[PDB]
Amino acid sequence: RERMCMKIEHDCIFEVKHEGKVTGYACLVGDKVMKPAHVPGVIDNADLARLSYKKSSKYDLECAQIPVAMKSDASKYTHEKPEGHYNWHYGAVQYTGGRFTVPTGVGKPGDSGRPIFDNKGPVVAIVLGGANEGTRTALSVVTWNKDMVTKITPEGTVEW
Amino acid sequence: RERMCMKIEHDCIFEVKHEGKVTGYACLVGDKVMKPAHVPGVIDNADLARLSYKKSSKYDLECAQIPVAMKSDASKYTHEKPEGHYNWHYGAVQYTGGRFTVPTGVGKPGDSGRPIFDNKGPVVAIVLGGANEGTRTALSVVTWNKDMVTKITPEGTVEW
Amino acid sequence: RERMCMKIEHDCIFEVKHEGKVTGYACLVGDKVMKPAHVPGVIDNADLARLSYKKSSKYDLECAQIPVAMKSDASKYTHEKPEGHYNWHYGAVQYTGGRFTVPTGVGKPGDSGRPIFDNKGPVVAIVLGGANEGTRTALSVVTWNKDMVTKITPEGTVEW
Repeated sequence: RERMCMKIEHDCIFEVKHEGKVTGYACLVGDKVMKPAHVPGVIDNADLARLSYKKSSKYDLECAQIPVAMKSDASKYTHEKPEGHYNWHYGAVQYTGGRFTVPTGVGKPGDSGRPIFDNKGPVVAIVLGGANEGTRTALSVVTWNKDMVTKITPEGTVEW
Repeated sequence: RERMCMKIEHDCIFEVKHEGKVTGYACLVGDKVMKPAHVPGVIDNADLARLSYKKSSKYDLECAQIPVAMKSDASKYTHEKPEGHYNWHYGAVQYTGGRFTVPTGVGKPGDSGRPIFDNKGPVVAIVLGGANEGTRTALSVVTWNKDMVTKITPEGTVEW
Repeated sequence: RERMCMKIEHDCIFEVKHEGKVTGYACLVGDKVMKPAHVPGVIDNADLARLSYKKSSKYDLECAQIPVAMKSDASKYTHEKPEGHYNWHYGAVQYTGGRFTVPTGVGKPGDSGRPIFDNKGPVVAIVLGGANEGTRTALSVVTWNKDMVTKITPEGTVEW
């Protein structure tokens, strides 16, 4: 379950810096580069911080377009999502009923920006923060239609 | 052929930066530090960018004088040059008739600033850009007399 | 490397005294006796301090002519100097490019007047003081043409 995943984040993860102290993460998906605008900071690369950004606080997301040099270094993606096992940086996640789950407390504050996958390779979606549960946690993810983006935010959460 | 060369560039090569993106290279020869002024940028060191520079666009070169701290870290050099085999960062180069040669396409744009040697150790000269040939390439080098510097530029070249 | 050198300075070295305290050295070369006039003092011999002296502070040197008694006790000398290994009182010195070198700090203040040799026997030249380097030191020597004497003094030195 880890033998397919591990190569990907080495290709596709930058993170953010503010005052020489990492806090968030950043991804590069498809054609547009991604940042969850909740955390303050600057990306840890020389040039592409010089870029245009389009912000709406209604979703708390942020994109820009990748310049043509490292454009061929992003993952694949789709919208087809039957229920079943899926995977991430700290194990395997289950999903059904419009509800994502993983057991208790294996995520921390200071950890936004973690993409989540399938088995057969494309990237799926992207996490925000957590919510108390008793046993198996609630998530906070933004995702896609065939055509549109959408937030879902269940009750009783904390914004990481 | 590489067992004598490899230690040298680790001692004697800095390169240039502009917007956190390397493009050229820089050498330190004898008493005066060298830069081919074709490429824009700043050297990748703290202090010696604070230096005086003397520019003539007639040659497209640039020098300054090395401050006394790391003055004993430059190579040796001479002007005596019979025809025969010589060497560089990507192999062995042949020279005769005032004409330098190496086979096809093993050099790229974004590669100015590569010094070239002899067998017995001193540095010889310094490259600028390329020219199409069919099989074995033409070069673009500036070099030395007993007393003077000189450019040679054969027909049908591209300034790297 | 020391098996040829050692007999020579016993034949050819007097030193200077001032207030019963040695500070410099003195040589006897060819036809004219030599003293670097930087240091004050008197030579440590009875008679030849009674001699004529010709001084120019432009070079900071001093000569006189040897009286005929111990005239046959001076070394040999020449001006032919290809680059290569040479030798002195504290080891072996390297020379090229008009630049003499030896590694760090094996010379002190209070040490002017040390002649330097070849392999095959004649004396070559004569030292003045030092200069900081990082690793392998800079020298301060006066030397000869076919016909003329000449000083060379690189930047950032201290007169021993």
